[PDB]
Amino acid sequence: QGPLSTLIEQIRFESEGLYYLVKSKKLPKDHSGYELTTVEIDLAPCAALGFKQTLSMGTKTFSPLSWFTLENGEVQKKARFATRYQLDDVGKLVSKSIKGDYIKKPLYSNAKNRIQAIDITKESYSGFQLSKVGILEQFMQDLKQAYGDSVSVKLQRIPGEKHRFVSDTIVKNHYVGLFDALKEHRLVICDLTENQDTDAALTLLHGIEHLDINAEIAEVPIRGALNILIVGNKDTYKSDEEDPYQVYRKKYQDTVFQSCYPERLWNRQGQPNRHVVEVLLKELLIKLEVHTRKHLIEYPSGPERCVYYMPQRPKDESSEVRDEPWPVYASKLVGDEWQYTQATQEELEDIELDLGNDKRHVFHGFERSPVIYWPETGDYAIFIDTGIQMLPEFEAVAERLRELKEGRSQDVPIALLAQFIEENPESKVINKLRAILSEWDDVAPLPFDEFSTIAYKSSDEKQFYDWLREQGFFLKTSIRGQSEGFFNASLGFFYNREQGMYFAGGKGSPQSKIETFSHLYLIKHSFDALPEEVENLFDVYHLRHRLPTVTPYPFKHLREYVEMQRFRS
DNA sequence: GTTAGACTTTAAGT
DNA sequence: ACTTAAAGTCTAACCTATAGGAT
DNA sequence: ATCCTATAGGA
Ligand SMILES: [Mg+2]
Repeated sequence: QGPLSTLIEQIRFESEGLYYLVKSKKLPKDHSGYELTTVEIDLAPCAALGFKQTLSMGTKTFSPLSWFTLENGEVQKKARFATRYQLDDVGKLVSKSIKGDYIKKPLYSNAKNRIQAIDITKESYSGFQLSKVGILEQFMQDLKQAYGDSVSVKLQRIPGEKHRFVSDTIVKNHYVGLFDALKEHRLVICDLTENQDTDAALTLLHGIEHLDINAEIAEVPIRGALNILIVGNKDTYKSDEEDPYQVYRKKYQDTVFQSCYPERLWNRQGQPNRHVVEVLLKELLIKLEVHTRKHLIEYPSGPERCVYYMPQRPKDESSEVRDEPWPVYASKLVGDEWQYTQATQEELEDIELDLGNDKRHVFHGFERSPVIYWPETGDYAIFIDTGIQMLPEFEAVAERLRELKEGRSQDVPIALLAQFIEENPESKVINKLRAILSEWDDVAPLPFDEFSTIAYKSSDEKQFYDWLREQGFFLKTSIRGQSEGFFNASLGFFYNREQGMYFAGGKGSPQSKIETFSHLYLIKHSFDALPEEVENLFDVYHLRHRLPTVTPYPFKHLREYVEMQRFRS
């Protein structure tokens, strides 16, 4: 049919939401109890697809409230009621207490513990069973063991037509072209913080230099050139006249600006973080494309006669649910350039009727969605995140992994290794077998760990592991194969122009440790036949960094236009 | 004010 | 007491070995 | 025969 998705075809802490204890951490000194990190499996309504049910996987930390207990024995007022859940011994079959001090809040104010989605790192079923896909696999198998096929949940696959994969070579070429485009423009870094003792400017310059891009450090920001400012945190300053950010950015209006904190330029291990450099550079490129109203790299072709509208949220107060008409900014492709203007009241009066039923994605609220419109016929196109998560085919991956664990449970006899050495004298795997047999002793068999010097890469190694498999010793196998395709719906650009629906994801090969699910996007329309060039609007690989994108390319350009207006009007 | 996208905790609406 | 949207946190943004097809 | 370029399994 196509890729898998959380949309539903047919319909353990024991409450609303099925918690699966994943991780436990011990508290610091002078405290008792364990912090819990948990995964929730729940069935929820859909906002974007006709109230058809959806699956939801979500981290729900549980902490002890003895952490919050004061020195005098009193307990802090932060949510001191109505939340009582605790664990017993095993991660399932637990209990609570209506006056229990073990709550759903984290250890701190708004700390967000997070859990991986898929883990097949050493293709270990134990590491797999501690990720969201693994928890969902456990959920399905527990439901199956509990009820037979009487109670079953069937994720609705997506009708798939145009599944445009992307390789690491294509994205690598896209970014070498991108940074080649940046080579034409002057780039400046300036550190403006108080008592510049952190030397973050040197680290950022050295990070840029390894992408072969020239940058020069100066004392103060320079007009005309692309600027990077290391300024302190936003809340460090109290007055907007003394904050270097936005005084240097309202002093100069027609100048491209990117700014950074010091702390962001280093990782946990102390080496430079080289991703920050790339994101800064490509974001400056996008802002420059916005600012000169052209394209510095070849974007695809947009649909003809289309217009892209996008609101912006004021810096004002309640109007309770932003009911007051926001400014709305429009973008059009005209010849060799783009036009960005503000949408007048007459245009939006026409639009709110021509868009009609689907007006309320552009108006009435926060997060007002950009929408394409067509002057010629009043047909339009809306791109909305549906809340649907799309999953790699978990049941097959777990079916493979359980058999891998069963195979590695046995120890290979010396007799089989001797037979394999005798019967295949020209294979390259023999030398490692002879060495590991000489290191071993002829009485006891070899466990799997001493095979760790032998990998499932070469063709003779593949033959060796298949030959071990025919004897019942299923040591290693193939899981992330493109030809066999279990880890799709997490890879590459997808497209269904009959229904506009799409998603993005990883590039090239799946990773053993992937921790986010892609989201399916819906293009609501009044069309009978959607324009073909809606394919082209987001076959671009640098909005999301080094990845396929879920939002059309003119929308980000319009948004970086809008954000550039805070210091002009 | 690394960013987009996904994601989780908190706060406002009911 | 429950709901849902708004506010805010946070992690990846791969890497290298092997076979195969082309020249 | 040899060098590049997909395939995907380890760090
Ligand atoms: Mg920004």
